[PDB]
Amino acid sequence: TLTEVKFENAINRVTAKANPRQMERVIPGSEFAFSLVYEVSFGTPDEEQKASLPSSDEIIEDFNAIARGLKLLELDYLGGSGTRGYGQVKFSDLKARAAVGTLDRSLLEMLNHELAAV
RNA sequence: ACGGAAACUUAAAACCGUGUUGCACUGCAACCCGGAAUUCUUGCACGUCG
Repeated sequence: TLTEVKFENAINRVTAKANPRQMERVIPGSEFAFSLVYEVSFGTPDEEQKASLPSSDEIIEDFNAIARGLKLLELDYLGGSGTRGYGQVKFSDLKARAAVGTLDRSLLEMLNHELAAV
């Protein structure tokens, strides 16, 4: 059926009366693909620092921000019905890939080193 | 029988022919459909044997 009807209940301690609730979730094995693109991020600045191209050292900071972005996200939620247990996810098979660009060989394999640190 | 009396300033001819209101321009940048609710409280596998 691809989507459960997971129930719930309310109990008010004035009278212990039952009030139901239904929280339809995803199936807990539903795997999704997951893509995102980074870039060499060449600045279009309002600020006076005109044509400030990020080099690899500014790039390699961001993969830790990719790491600690999703490392806590695996630990934390995604969805609603907050703080009752829904949405423990596990990001798997993370890989960066120079789709288009002139990235050097040494860099990209070290950019995946942050991706396994989660 | 007045230097008198008669007479068109008249006939035709195109202000026409060549010519783009055209070329450069992201309806774009930022935001979680997110927060708090017990599937619960009453309930014995048993009456029945000349």
